[PDB]
Amino acid sequence: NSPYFEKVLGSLFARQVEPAKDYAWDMGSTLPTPDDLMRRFIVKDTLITIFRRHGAVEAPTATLYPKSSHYGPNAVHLLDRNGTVLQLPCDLVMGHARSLARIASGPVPQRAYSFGNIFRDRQDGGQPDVYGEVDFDIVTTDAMDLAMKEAEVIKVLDEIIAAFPTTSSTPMCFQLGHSDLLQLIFDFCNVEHGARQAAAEVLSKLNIRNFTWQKVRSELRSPLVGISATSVDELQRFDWRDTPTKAFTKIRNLFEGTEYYDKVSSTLAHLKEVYEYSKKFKVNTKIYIAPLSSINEAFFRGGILFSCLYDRKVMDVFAAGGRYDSLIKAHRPERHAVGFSLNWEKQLAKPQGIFSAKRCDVLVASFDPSILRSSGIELLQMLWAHGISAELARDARSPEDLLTTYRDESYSWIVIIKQESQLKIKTMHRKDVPDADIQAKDLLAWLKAEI
Amino acid sequence: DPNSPYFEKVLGSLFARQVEPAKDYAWDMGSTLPTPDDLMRRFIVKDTLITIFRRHGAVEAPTATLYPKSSHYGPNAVHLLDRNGTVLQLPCDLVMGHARSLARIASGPVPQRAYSFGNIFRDRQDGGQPDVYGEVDFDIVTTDAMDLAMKEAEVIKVLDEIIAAFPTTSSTPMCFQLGHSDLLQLIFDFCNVEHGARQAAAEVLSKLNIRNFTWQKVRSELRSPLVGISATSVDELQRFDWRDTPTKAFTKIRNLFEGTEYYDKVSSTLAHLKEVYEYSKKFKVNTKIYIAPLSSINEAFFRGGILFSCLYDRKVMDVFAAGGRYDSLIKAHRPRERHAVGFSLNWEKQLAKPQGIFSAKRCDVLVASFDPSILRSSGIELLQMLWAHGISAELARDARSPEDLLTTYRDESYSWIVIIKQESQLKIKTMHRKDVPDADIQAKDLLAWLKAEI
Repeated sequence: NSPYFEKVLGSLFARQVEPAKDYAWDMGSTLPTPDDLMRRFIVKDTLITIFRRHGAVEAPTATLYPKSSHYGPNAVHLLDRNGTVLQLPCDLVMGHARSLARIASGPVPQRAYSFGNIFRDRQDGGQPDVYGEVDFDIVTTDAMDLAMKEAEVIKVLDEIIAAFPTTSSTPMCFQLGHSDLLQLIFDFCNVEHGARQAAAEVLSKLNIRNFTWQKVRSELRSPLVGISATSVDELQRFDWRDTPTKAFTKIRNLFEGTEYYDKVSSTLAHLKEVYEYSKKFKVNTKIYIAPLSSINEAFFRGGILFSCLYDRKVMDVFAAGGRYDSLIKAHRPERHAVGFSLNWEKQLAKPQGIFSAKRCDVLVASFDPSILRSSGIELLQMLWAHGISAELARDARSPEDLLTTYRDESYSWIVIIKQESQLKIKTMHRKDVPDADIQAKDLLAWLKAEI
Repeated sequence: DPNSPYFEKVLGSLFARQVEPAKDYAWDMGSTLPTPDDLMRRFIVKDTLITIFRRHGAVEAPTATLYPKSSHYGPNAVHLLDRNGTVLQLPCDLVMGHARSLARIASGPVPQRAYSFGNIFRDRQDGGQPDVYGEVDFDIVTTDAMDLAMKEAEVIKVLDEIIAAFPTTSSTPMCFQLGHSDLLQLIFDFCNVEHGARQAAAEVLSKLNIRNFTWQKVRSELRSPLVGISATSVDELQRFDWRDTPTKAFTKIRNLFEGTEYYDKVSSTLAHLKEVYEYSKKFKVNTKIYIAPLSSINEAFFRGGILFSCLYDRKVMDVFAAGGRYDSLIKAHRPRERHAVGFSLNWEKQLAKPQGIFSAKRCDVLVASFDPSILRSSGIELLQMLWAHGISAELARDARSPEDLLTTYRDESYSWIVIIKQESQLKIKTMHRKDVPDADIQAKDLLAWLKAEI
C-alpha cells in the first residue's frame, strides 16, 4: 500500500469499459422460460410451507464479503475502492457463519431458511454462472441437545422428500458420518495432515455417479493427494455403509485395541442419539452410517456430516449439510449451528400434482375490441378484488383464433364477453365440461360452484 | 494511456495480496441483524405483496447481481473491479439490470407480467460494507406496442391494490402524480432550458414539494452555476409548478402552450395521459390521480414515456413508489422489440418497519413439559404429529414450573402452549385470547381440539 498502489487504483476505477468486454459480459445469455418461473414459484412456495411449519422465518444472505482462503479459482473475486479483495458466495454457509461470528450480540432466530445465489467464475469475459441455493439452519447459544437439532434438520429434508413428485416415489437415503470419525479414521490409517483436505475432497465423490473405490484410490495415490498404498488400503476397510446398530458394531471392531477407541465411541454415541431422535421425529427415508462421509468436511470440523441421496443403482447427491460450529469459530476475531444446502431449482424445479397449479386461472376475452376494453376491464378488476387470478386477452376474431393464440397457456376457465352482459365460459382444466352462458352477475357464484 | 502496463501490474498484484486484517474487521464491525420480530414482519409483508401480484398472473423473475457500471449514477454507486479490470456495479435500482437484460439476452420468451425482489446498494467511505436496502419491482413487458396506456394503468392499479392491503397506507391519504417525459422536454423547449442542463434540471425537479423542498429551494439549485439555468427560464418553469385533476390539468396545459409551436406537439402526449386516466377508472383505482407536469423522477430512464409517483398526500409529502415506461432504457442498451413499464418500491422501509395481517404468529403451538425426559420423547412425537397436519409448532426448553416456562418465553407470542404431563394427558393454555381457561384433554384429541378452536 504505497502511494504507487493507491493512485493506480483510483485510476483503474475511472477507466472506460472496453466495448468488447461490455459485449462479452452477457453475449448469448438467456432467461429461464415462463413455465420455468412458474415451476420455480411452486417449488419455492412448497418449500416455504414446510419450513414455516417449524416456526422458521427467512433470514437475509450477505451479497459479498472479504475473500476466503478456502476457495480455489472458481470463486468470483472482486476489488473494491480500498483495494480489499472480496468474493461473491460459493455457498450460503460461509456468509452465514461469518454473520454469526461478527454481528454484534443480539437475538438471532433459532430456525431460519434463506434463498441466495452462488457463483462460479468464468474465464472468457462472460458474467459468472449463477445458481440458486436454499439453506435451512438451526442456530443455538448453548451445547444443549446438539443431536436433537441435527435430527430436526434431517426431518426437514425428509419432509421435502415427501412433498415433491421427483423424490417421493424414488428410492432415497441418508448417509450419516462425522468429522471426528473421519479424522480418527485418518489417524488410524496414518494419512499425513497436509494430505487430509484433498483426501476428504476425493472421498466426497465415493459411489457418486460411478466414482467407485477404484477411482478414489487412483486419485488418492496420484500427485493430487500423495497418500501411500498402505494408507489407501487401510481407508478401504471403511468403504461401506450400513444401518446404524450394525454400523456402530462394525466400526467399534475396526478400532478395537487402538488409542482411538474411546474417542470413536463418544462419536458413535452422538450419531446414535441423532438416530434415536430421527425415529421420534418419524423420519421415513432410510438412514445409513457411512464412516467416510466427507462432503465439505472442512466446514464441519468437529461436527456431524450428512448427505441425502438418490438411492438408485448409480447414486446422486440431492442435498448435504452438517454442524458448522467450527466455521463460526474460525471467523471469530458461543453460538452453534447445523443446516443443509440444496440446489432446489435443479433438483426440484427442472422437470394432479403440485405442478397442476395455474399461472392464471381466468383469461378474460371478447371478440368486440370495445367490449374487451370496457366490460373486460370491469370483470377483470372484479375478479382481482375477490382473490381470483385473471388476465385480459388480446384482440381476437373468433374462439377458434383465441384458442390458437393462447396455445401455450393453461387456464382454469376462459370467459368470453358479448353483448347484453352475457358471458360464455369454456372450462379448460377439464375436458368433459361443455360451454355455458351465464349472466355476468352470476360469475362469482358460478366459479365457487366449480371448486 | 489505458494501454498502460501499470494497469495489469497493479491488478495482478492487488488480487494477490491477502486481506489487511483491520480491513476485514471493518467490513462488518457492529453490523446488526434484524430482530426475529422484524423478520416475521418482513415475511408477512412479502407474502401479502406476492398475493397481490399472483392475482394478475405475474411470476417472479430473477435479477442481475452485478454488471458493467452505468454512467447514469453518482458516487453513491458501489463500484467493483473484476480480474480483467472491468468496472462493475452493484445495483442502485432494479430497472437498470432489467433493461440491460431485455436488450442483451435476445433469446426468446419473457413473462408478460413479472415481479422481482432484489437488493440495492449505497456505497460508504469508511471501509464498511455498503448499505443494502430491499426493493420490489412490478413490470409489464411486451413485444408489441399494443394497448400501451392500458398496461400503464395496470401498474398503477397494482400500486393501488398495495395501498389498500397495508395498514401503513390503507387509512392515510395517498395520491398518484402522473407526468410524461415528452411533456417535460416540451416544457424545457418552451422555457428555453439548454439541452446540456436538462438532465440536472430534472434531477432537481424530482425533489419538488417532497420533504419540504419547496420551489424557492428548487430555484436556488437551478440558478446555482453547477446547473446554470437563467433566471428568465426558471420563472417560466415556475408557470408549471402545479398539480390538478386530469381534465382541468389538460386544460391548463393547452392554455399555457396556446399559440406556440408546442400547442400541437403536446397534444398527442396529453391524449396518451388521458387514456391512462380513463383505464384507471375502469380498473377502479381509488387513490386520487393528479397530473403534475414537472414529474421527473428518473426521467433519464423514461425518455419518450410516462412517469408517475405515488405519494403520501399529507401536508409535507414523501415518495411511496415511482416508475415509468422505460422502452428507451432498453433501446439505450441495444449493442451498436421490447416495451416495458413498471414501478419500484422500497418495501421494507415503507411497509415492514412498524387482527390485521401482522397478527399471524411465527409459531402457533409451543410444546413443553416439566419432565425433561417427557419433553424429549412424547414431546418430539406430538411435534411431528402437528407438522404432519400443517400446524406450526416448536419444542420448548426445559422448565421446572409453568411460572418458569411462561416467563422464559416472555418475549415470544404463541397462539397455544401445550404442557405434556404423565400418561397421554395435555394441559393447554390458550394464548391468543385472555378469556379462555386452561383445559386438560387427551393427547389423542389434540387435533380435533385445535380444529374446533378456529
